[PDB]
Amino acid sequence: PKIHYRKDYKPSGFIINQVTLNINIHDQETIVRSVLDMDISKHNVGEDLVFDGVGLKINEISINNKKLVEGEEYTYDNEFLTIFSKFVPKSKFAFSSEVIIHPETNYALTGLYKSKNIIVSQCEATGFRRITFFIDRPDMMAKYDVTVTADKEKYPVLLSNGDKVNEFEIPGGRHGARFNDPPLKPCYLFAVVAGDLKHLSATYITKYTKKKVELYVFSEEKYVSKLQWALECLKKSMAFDEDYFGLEYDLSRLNLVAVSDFNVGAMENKGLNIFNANSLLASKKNSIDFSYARILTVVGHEYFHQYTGNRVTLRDWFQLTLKEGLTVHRENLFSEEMTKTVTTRLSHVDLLRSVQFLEDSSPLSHPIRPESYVSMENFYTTTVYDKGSEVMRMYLTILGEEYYKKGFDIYIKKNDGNTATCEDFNYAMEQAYKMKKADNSANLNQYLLWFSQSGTPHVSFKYNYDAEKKQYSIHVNQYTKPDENQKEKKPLFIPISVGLINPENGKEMISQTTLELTKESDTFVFNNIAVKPIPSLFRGFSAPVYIEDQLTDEERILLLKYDSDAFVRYNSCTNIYMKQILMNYNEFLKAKNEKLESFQLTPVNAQFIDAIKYLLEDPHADAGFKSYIVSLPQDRYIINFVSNLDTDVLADTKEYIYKQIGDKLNDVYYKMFKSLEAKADDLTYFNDESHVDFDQMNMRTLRNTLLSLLSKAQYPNILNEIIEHSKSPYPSNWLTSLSVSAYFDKYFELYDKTYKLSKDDELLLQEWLKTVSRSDRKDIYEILKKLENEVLKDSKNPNDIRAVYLPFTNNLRRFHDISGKGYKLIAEVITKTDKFNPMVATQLCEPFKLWNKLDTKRQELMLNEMNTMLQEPQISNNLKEYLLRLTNK
Ligand SMILES: CC(C)(C)C(=O)N[C@@H](C(=O)NO)c1ccc(-c2cc(F)c(F)c(F)c2)cc1
Ligand SMILES: [Mg+2]
Ligand SMILES: [Zn+2]
Repeated sequence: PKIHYRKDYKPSGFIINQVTLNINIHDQETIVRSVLDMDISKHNVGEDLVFDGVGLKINEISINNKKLVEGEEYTYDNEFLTIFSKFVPKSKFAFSSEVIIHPETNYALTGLYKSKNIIVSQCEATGFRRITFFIDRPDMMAKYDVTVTADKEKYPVLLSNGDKVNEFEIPGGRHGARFNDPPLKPCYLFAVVAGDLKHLSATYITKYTKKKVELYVFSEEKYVSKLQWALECLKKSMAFDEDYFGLEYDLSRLNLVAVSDFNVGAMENKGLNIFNANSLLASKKNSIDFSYARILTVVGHEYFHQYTGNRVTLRDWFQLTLKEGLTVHRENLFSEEMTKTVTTRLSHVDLLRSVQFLEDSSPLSHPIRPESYVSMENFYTTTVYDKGSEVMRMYLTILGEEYYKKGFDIYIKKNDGNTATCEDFNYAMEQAYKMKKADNSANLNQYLLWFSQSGTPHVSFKYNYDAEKKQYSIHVNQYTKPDENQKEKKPLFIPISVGLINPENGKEMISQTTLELTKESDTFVFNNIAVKPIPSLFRGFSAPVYIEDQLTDEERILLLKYDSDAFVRYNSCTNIYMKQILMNYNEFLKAKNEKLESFQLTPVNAQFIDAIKYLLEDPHADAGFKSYIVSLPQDRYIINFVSNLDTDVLADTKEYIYKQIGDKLNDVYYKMFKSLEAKADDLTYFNDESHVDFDQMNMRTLRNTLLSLLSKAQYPNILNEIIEHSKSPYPSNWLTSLSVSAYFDKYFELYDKTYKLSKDDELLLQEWLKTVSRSDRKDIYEILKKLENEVLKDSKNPNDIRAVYLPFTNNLRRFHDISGKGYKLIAEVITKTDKFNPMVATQLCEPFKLWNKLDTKRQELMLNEMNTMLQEPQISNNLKEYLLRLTNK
């Protein structure tokens, strides 16, 4: 198994200047003819000409129109085509080939494949070589001239990159289209689509040069009514890159296409963005609320790639975070501007500190720019993407908006049309840094450690206040735990956005201030501080770190009530919860270990419960923020703080804490649940797909969160509310009615009701599956078996498989059943899936990522299932590599 090392990058000895493709689609085969106009580079040392080509059936290959003979002049081993140097020309030459591929049986959804009745490609990262021979790496930039032919009745819509320059009829009911794309691109941005597509379209006029851009959004005919929000999001995206970054679109046309079968969310193929249907299609009748932010972010994300990925592209795959981290950052700026709700930023922090922190403390831990890889399909991680985004966002925190924009524009102007590396970006940011600090001596060399060093830093604090001197000190320390990537961790450049709150009146005591911590520790002193403050630390979550604020719960409560920063308020609440959770966990653990007949639990802080009531009852407070404060921290966030975590003991801890708070606040919950109804469920704009109200959706989030808390608690007659809720027109509401009914004898009645509502929309049925999957049911194993037999069957649709199984894996009490049966079940599904889609099989491994964090029995149970998977004769390269790394082999 070949391991690629970042330090080993060398340019190719060859050049590919022009690609000319003919893709002839038939029912039982697709014939691909390719002419590559090639040259010898300055790096050439007379080596063999080696192409990537995977699973290709050779009809013929030729050099300069002379047929090549297998054995004597070339060998093919189903992975590499080797042409021995003596037969390779020494100047400009043409290589051509004709191969047969089979998209119809291509269930791995990489290269060219059939999704329902759409033919579609996915070439990132190294899928182009599954379509035809190539030197399949992003620094091999070429021009593309692509002709697609197909049966006209089945595939009336033909798309590829660039301009459609010809359309023509073909004998036998076929029909062709030629696309010429003169600008250079890497092959992973190639795409082709064929199908009976229906569309919505609009014309966009760019801000500055007033270019007319045609916008098309496509789906299968059945779901053409679900395309409108995507189109609006695209317009929004274009406007944002114009307004914030001063960047306009450069092509005449942009196509977005939804397909039912897709490994991930979407792909940024130049002029032809291809989407998982669940990340493009929605309507208010047939989608839950979450779809609207999802489509906004994914449409935005692929649009922002047009600059950060497509126009400035990657030298090599080790630079992945340079396009992914930066594009997620651009997408997050966009989404925060469009939603105007503080929960948007909170939700990204929530995701980072739960999923990515777990990854960063697991045996899979890697820096955002790794030093090596075996499987590229395993490289697309929350670390590379979301920690990557936070590292890109820190530049903005450090520079401030004006100098950030200057630096970003330096980066684009300098590297537009070329490949780039993480260093090129840091260099651009550094120029701005020099300007901001006003001396050419300032530099960001230390900042590069954010790209190379793995692990989450820990930042802790001590405070001192001299009342007579009016002098306040914040002493700060940073620490990263050694891991397999660095024995010795170095101090990072950590920007700490801070405020100082006067606890007597809640006012700000200093102006906007960002502490630049560049050492292992430092002491920051503030003069003319009139009274002892409460520090508001890492406002906006200003660095991706473990914050150890060393504040009392009294101080945290004061911040939660009166601080100006949504993240610090939410974090203060989070920290109060975590202290409570750790304390009760240990009390429950000791009672278990010592087999106590009786014991005491520390109650939840009453002043904390009082503050929650206060915020909940404040008519001016944010609905989304409210739903965060009544929710305990995610299980995967909690596990970062506990060794040998016993999941049962944690389930008992959560239970006690929720019951403590509900025993005091349920009447408040109920009252709010009722009074929120009118605005939350307002139907005024239900038939206007262009009208999306994120505040109103947050109000429904709060109601559905409250209803969940009231149902678990068996609040008097809450079942009445549940039943009425099931009649709501909003799927967020009537699907919530299914999951909260788990605690009642009406569960299977709502099961059937909601199934009948969901079954005729592919995506809605997937949301139904998720709802069932995450239901808090004692008979959840029997229910999963029912889904398998009645609904899922032998679907190879990744959306179906992920919907049935992943939410169940977050069932703390049941997935982690001490028999190991949940581990057994998921491993069976992974092995089954790995036979046809190794990438999705590896995604289904996610629950095992925390295996060495659990109590020793469950470690052993998980490890056994992983070793059983590893011993499957037919295990994919993807899955083997992943489990080998995960189990420290
Ligand atoms: C949901 C997110 C936004 C994280 C997503 O869909 N990411 C894709 C992306 O960044 N789009 O711009 C994405 C796209 C392709 C791949 C990808 C990588 C491979 F190696 C494959 F084989 C493949 F099929 C897809 C992974 C993630
Ligand atoms: Mg289907
Ligand atoms: Zn991306």
